[PDB]
Amino acid sequence: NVSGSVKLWVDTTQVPYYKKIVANFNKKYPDVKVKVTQSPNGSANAKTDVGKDPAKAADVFEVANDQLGSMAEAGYINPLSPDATKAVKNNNVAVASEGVTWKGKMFAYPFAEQAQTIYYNKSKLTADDVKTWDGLTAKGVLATDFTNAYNFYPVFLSAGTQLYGKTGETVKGTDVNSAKGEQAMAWFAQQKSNKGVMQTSNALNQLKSGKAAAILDGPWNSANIKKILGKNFAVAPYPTIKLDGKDVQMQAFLGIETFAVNSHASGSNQKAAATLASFITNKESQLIVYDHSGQIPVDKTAQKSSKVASDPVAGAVMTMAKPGNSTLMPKMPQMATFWNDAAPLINGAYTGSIPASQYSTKLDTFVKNISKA
Repeated sequence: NVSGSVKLWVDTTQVPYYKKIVANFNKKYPDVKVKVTQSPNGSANAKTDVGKDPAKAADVFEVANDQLGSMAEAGYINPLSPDATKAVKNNNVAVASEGVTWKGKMFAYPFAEQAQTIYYNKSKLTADDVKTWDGLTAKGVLATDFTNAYNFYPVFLSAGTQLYGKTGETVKGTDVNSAKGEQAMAWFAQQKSNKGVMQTSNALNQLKSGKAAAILDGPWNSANIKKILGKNFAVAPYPTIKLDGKDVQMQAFLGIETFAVNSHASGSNQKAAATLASFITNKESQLIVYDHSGQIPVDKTAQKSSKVASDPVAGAVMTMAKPGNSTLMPKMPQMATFWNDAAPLINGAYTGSIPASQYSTKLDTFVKNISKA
């Protein structure tokens, strides 16, 4: 029987109901003593939080899929056993299992998925309005931010190019320095004169003021947007956009929320740690997490619950999560330079400081920058 003393880092709004999840856990594993604490700087800084001093970090910690490569290559996490891989794969959607996989091996236990969508004031735009970018912008104003590469780099993916290859693990596999790359660049550029697109550093403000009919955002802000828009609150997946003369799904990044085991934590509690991670991301837990936080489960049989299949937000996110509609954010370390260089590239296209004659040159430099050995 599994026993031990384990420390669990979860985020904010979540430590209370994980104790409820732990309360369910400690039924079959009563001898495993859990201390549910807040991760110091959130799950978004997990690699850093665990990194600062691995020995004193929690045994199980919340972390996003875009950090698993860094943390694995730093030696903070051991790969999952074949058996543990079999279970994760058995129970969750494919893109979640692919999400936790780095160099062919799993490094975490997934439980939720996220992806940005459209939120719109439906007294200003109809459901049919928001199916195409151009149709939408012709009727209502969409407030967004072109200095945000999290917002707009996936347009390159919509154009048919790839980020570090199809798997996202190919160092010089980014192929955006081509004619399809320039297409997306020309798309950014046309948005400037689009009288239905407002550049703003706070899109929520323009939705709050009513100067915008729609915004792009992920499910972490849905409740926040509901209170703002009230009766006129509506949500839908990204629209199609026009590239290469044809209409294609506008993509967003896909994120998988997970729990990983600290390989630098106390040895005798490592078996208990795996047990806690495995459990707190199971089918029942995911709906408890959903009940409280609204987060969208990756469990196949949990996504089918009427509670999840009534949620407009869950619907749009799960639709975005389908292949072709989103791409998992790469784990490559070179993403650090990407985040520095993607926004200047995208916004230079939009504002026009990068001219059309220099798209092919500036895309060459970008690929060169982010593909360094």
